[PDB]
Amino acid sequence: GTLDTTWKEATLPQVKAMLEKDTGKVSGDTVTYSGKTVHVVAAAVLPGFPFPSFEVHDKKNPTLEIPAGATVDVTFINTNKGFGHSFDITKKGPPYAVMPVIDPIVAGTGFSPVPKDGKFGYTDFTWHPTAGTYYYVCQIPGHAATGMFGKIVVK
Ligand SMILES: [Cu+2]
Repeated sequence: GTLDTTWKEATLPQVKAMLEKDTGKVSGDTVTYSGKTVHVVAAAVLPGFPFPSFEVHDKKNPTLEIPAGATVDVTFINTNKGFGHSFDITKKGPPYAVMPVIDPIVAGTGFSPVPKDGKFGYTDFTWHPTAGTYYYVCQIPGHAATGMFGKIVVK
């Protein structure tokens, strides 16, 4: 309501499914979406992946290139058994603040759920971007500054 609260939970095989069903090509080090369905399948510190960075299927937030004319659909799989990680899209840019300064959020998620065994907290939220550059951050203290952010180049 405040932010996008489209919270759900699947299970492990759906994570595998979603990871396949992603339009994010590997621009060498960076990730680059393509097609009008910019289906951003992302995850946050799943038990095995170390802190503090956000996972983006093939990589861990190098940076995201986006085709401006497309519809963005952020599919989180935040299943960090501790922190209700958020995905909050705005500007700010690096360095991100240690204190979670909630600068005017465009699209964002007000802290997605914290599952138990087997189940996988996901959140499908939609966004229509504008050309140039934005950044997304997890507005939990330290998290953004320490690593879980992503530069969104919309061109
Ligand atoms: Cu976080």
